Amino acid sequence: VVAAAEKTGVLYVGSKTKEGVVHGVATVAEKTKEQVTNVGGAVVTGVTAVAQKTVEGAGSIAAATGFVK
Amino acid sequence: VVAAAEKTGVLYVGSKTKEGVVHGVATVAEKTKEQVTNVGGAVVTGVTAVAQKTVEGAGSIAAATGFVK
Amino acid sequence: VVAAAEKTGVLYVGSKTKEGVVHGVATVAEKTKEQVTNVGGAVVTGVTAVAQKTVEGAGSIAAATGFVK
Amino acid sequence: VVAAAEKTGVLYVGSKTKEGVVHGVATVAEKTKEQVTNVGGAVVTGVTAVAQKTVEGAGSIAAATGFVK
Amino acid sequence: VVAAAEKTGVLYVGSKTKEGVVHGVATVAEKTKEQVTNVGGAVVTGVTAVAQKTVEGAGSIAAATGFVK
Amino acid sequence: VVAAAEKTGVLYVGSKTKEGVVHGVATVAEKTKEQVTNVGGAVVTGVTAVAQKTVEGAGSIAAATGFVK
Amino acid sequence: VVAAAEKTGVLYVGSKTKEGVVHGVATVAEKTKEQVTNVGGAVVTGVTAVAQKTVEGAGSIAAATGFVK
Amino acid sequence: VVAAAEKTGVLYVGSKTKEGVVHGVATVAEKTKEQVTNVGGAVVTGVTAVAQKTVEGAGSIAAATGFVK
Amino acid sequence: VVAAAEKTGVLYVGSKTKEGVVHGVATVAEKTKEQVTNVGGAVVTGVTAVAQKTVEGAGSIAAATGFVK
Amino acid sequence: VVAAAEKTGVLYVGSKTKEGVVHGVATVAEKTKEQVTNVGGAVVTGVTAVAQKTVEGAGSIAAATGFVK
Amino acid sequence: VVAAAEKTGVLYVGSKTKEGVVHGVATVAEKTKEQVTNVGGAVVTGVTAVAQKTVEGAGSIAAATGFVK
Amino acid sequence: VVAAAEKTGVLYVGSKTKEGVVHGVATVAEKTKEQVTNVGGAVVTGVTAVAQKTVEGAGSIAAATGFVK
Ligand SMILES: Cc1ccc(OCC(=O)Nc2cc(-c3ccc(F)cc3)no2)cc1C
Ligand SMILES: Cc1ccc(OCC(=O)Nc2cc(-c3ccc(F)cc3)no2)cc1C
Ligand SMILES: Cc1ccc(OCC(=O)Nc2cc(-c3ccc(F)cc3)no2)cc1C
Ligand SMILES: Cc1ccc(OCC(=O)Nc2cc(-c3ccc(F)cc3)no2)cc1C
Ligand SMILES: Cc1ccc(OCC(=O)Nc2cc(-c3ccc(F)cc3)no2)cc1C
Ligand SMILES: Cc1ccc(OCC(=O)Nc2cc(-c3ccc(F)cc3)no2)cc1C
Ligand SMILES: Cc1ccc(OCC(=O)Nc2cc(-c3ccc(F)cc3)no2)cc1C
Ligand SMILES: Cc1ccc(OCC(=O)Nc2cc(-c3ccc(F)cc3)no2)cc1C
Ligand SMILES: Cc1ccc(OCC(=O)Nc2cc(-c3ccc(F)cc3)no2)cc1C
Ligand SMILES: Cc1ccc(OCC(=O)Nc2cc(-c3ccc(F)cc3)no2)cc1C
Ligand SMILES: Cc1ccc(OCC(=O)Nc2cc(-c3ccc(F)cc3)no2)cc1C
Ligand SMILES: Cc1ccc(OCC(=O)Nc2cc(-c3ccc(F)cc3)no2)cc1C
Repeated sequence: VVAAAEKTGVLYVGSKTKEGVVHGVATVAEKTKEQVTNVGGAVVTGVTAVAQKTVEGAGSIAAATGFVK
Repeated sequence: VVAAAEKTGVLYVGSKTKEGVVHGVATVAEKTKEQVTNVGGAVVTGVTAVAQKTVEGAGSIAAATGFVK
Repeated sequence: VVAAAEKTGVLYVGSKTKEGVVHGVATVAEKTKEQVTNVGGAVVTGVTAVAQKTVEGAGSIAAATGFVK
Repeated sequence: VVAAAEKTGVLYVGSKTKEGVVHGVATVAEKTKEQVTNVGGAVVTGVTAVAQKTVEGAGSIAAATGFVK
Repeated sequence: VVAAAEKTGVLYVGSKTKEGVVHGVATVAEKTKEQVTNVGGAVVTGVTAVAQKTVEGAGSIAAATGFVK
Repeated sequence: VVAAAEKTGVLYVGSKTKEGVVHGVATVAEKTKEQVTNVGGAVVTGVTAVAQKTVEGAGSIAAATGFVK
Repeated sequence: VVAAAEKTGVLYVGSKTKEGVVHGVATVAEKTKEQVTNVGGAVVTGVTAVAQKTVEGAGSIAAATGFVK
Repeated sequence: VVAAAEKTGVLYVGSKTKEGVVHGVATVAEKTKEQVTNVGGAVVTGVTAVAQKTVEGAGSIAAATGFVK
Repeated sequence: VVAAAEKTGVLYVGSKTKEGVVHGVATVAEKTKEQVTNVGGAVVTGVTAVAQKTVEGAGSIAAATGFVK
Repeated sequence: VVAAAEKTGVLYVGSKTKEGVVHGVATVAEKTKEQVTNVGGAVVTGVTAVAQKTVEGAGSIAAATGFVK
Repeated sequence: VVAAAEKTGVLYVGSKTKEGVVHGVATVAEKTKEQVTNVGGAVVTGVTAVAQKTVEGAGSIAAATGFVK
Repeated sequence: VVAAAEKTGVLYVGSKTKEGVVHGVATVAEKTKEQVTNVGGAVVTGVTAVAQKTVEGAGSIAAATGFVK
């Protein structure tokens, strides 16, 4: 991601890059009711506006896994 | 992703790139009712506006897995 | 991510980069009711506006895992 | 991430970079009711506006894990 | 992250970098009610506007872990 | 993170860097009620505007761990 | 609009009424361009989510009238 | 709008009424461009989430009127 | 708007009323550009989340009127 | 707006009333640009979260009027 | 607005009333640019979170009027 | 606005009233730029969190008026 310019008037040079970006989010909630009952497991809920960038690794978002033996 | 320009008037050079981007989201909820009952498992719910970029890895979003033996 | 310019008028050179960024978020909640009952497990909820960048590692967001033996 | 310029008029050279950044967040809550009952487990809730950058390590945000034997 | 300039008019050279930064956050709460009952476990809640940068280590934010044997 | 300049008019050279910074936070609370009852465990709550940078070590923010045997 | 109940089990009596109410509206706009040129007249535009109740009077919403002589 | 109850079990009596109410509105705008040129007239624009109740009077919302002679 | 109750178990009596109320509004704007040029007239713009109740009078919201002679 | 109760168990009597009330509003703005040029007129803009109750009078919100002769 | 109660158990009697009230408002602004040029007129802008109650009088909020002769 | 109670257990009698009240406001601003140029007129800007109650009089908030002859 480089940007070079030479001159020998308006000159514009740009190089933009986005990875894993969340923006411009508007949320309205009213009288939302939730009830979770877990017995020896895994429950994931209520995930909003989450951004993640992972390099040379495993990336999990809102991941629920049962018991491992 | 490069951008070069030479001059010897308006000159514009650009190079944009997006990967895993969420934007411009509007959500309205009213009187939403939920009920989760889990016994030794995995439950995933309520995932909204999630962006992820993964390199050299396994990326999981809202992934639920049972017990592993 | 470099930016070079030479001159021998307005000259602009830029190089922007974003990874794992959340912005421009507006949230309104009213009378939200929640109830969590966990017995020997894992529960994750209420995750909002979370950004993470991980290099040479495993990145987990809102990840719930059962008991490991 | 470098920035070089030579001159021999307005000249601008820039090189910006963001990783794991949260900004521009407005949150309003009214009469929110919560109730958590945990017996030998792990519960995570109420995570908002969290940014993290990890190098050569495992980064977890709002991660709940059951008992490990 | 370097910045060099040579001259032989306005000349600007900059090199900015951000990692794990939270800013521009406004939060309003009214009559929020919470109740936590824990018996031999781990509960995490009420995390807001948290930034962390970790090098050569494992970084955990709002992480709850059960008993380890 | 260096910054060099040579001259032989306004010349500006800068090199800024931020890691783990929280700023521009405004919080208003009214009649918030909390109640925590813990019996041999760990409870973490009410964490706001926390920044940490760790080098060659494990950094935990708002981390609750059960009893270790 | 009355509600009466007598008792000598769950008993519910209600009487709800709505007049001129707008709710549950989500709007997303992107790159909208407008241009208005008025010379001695009246122009009305961009009216959204407007509610009005008028008693013993004339109610006008987004009403444009030319010059009156 | 009255509510009466007599007792000699759960008993509920209610009487709700709404007039001119706007709620549950989420709006997202991006790069909206506007341009207004008025010469001796009236221009109205950008009206959103407006509620009004008028008794014994004339109620106007986003009303533009030309010159009156 | 009255509420009476007599007793000789849970008894609830209520009487609620709303007039001209705006609530639960979330707005996100990004790079909005505006330009107004007025010469001897009236321009109204950028009206959001406005509530008004008027008794025995004329109520105007975002009303633009030309010159009156 | 009265509330009476007699007793000879939980008894609740209430009488609530709202007129011209704005609440639960979250607004986020980024890089908004405005430009107003007025020559002998009236310009109104940038009105947000305004509530007014008027009795025996004329109530105007964000009202622009030209010159009166 | 009265409240009476007689007794001869929990008894609750209340009578609440609101007129012209603004609350629960969170606003975030970033890099907003404005420019006003007025020549013998009236300009009003930047009005936020304003409440007014007027009895036996004319109440104006963010009202701009041209020259009166 | 009266409150009476007689007794011959918890008894509660209340009578609350609000007029022109602003509360629970959180505002964050960053790099806001303004520029006002006025020549024989009136400019009003930057009004926030203003409450006023007027009896037997005309109440104006953020009102700009041109020259009066
Ligand atoms: C998340 C994100 C991604 C990409 C972004 O990039 C948008 C952008 O660069 N917009 C632009 C350019 C100009 C302009 C004005 C005058 C000129 F002479 C030349 C250019 N004005 O706005 C931004 C964000 C915030
Ligand atoms: C996420 C994302 C992706 C791509 C984006 O790119 C849009 C863009 O660049 N739009 C533009 C260009 C001009 C312009 C017009 C005439 C000129 F002379 C100079 C500039 N105005 O707006 C943005 C985002 C935010
Ligand atoms: C998160 C993020 C990503 C990208 C961003 O980049 C946007 C940007 O650079 N916008 C711009 C350029 C000009 C301009 C116009 C004419 C000139 F002559 C000189 C400069 N005005 O605004 C910002 C953010 C905050
Ligand atoms: C988090 C974050 C990311 C990126 C950011 O970058 C935005 C930026 O640099 N905006 C800009 C440029 C100019 C300008 C004016 C006159 C000139 F001649 C040349 C440039 N004005 O605003 C900021 C933040 C806060
Ligand atoms: C967190 C963060 C990240 C990046 C930031 O960078 C923004 C910035 O540099 N903005 C700018 C440039 C000028 C300017 C215009 C014309 C000139 F001739 C000289 C300077 N004015 O504002 C800031 C923060 C606070
Ligand atoms: C704008 C508007 C109009 C009408 C509305 O009225 C809906 C409503 O009253 N829903 C309801 C009743 C019950 C219930 C639960 C248990 C019981 F024993 C008896 C009743 N639960 O939700 C609301 C709005 C917000
Ligand atoms: C997600 C995404 C993908 C692609 C996008 O690209 C759209 C775009 O670039 N639109 C444009 C160009 C111009 C223009 C004006 C004057 C000129 F002289 C030359 C060009 N105006 O708007 C944006 C997004 C946000
Ligand atoms: C604007 C507006 C209009 C009408 C509204 O009325 C809704 C309402 O009253 N809902 C309700 C009733 C019960 C309940 C259930 C069982 C019981 F035993 C006792 C009470 N739970 O929620 C609200 C608004 C905010
Ligand atoms: C703007 C506005 C309008 C109307 C509103 O009215 C809603 C309301 O009253 N909800 C309710 C009732 C009960 C309940 C619980 C236990 C019981 F035994 C009996 C009743 N819980 O919530 C509120 C607002 C904020
Ligand atoms: C603006 C506004 C309007 C109306 C409002 O009224 C809401 C309300 O009264 N809610 C409620 C009742 C109970 C309750 C439940 C069981 C009991 F036994 C006793 C009381 N809990 O919450 C509030 C506002 C802030
Ligand atoms: C602006 C505004 C308007 C109205 C408001 O009124 C709300 C209210 O009164 N809420 C309530 C009642 C009880 C309760 C608890 C135990 C009991 F036995 C009986 C009642 N707890 O909270 C407040 C504001 C701040
Ligand atoms: C601005 C404003 C308006 C109205 C307000 O009124 C709220 C209120 O009165 N709340 C309440 C009642 C009880 C309670 C519960 C059980 C008991 F036995 C005795 C008292 N706890 O909180 C406040 C403000 C600050």
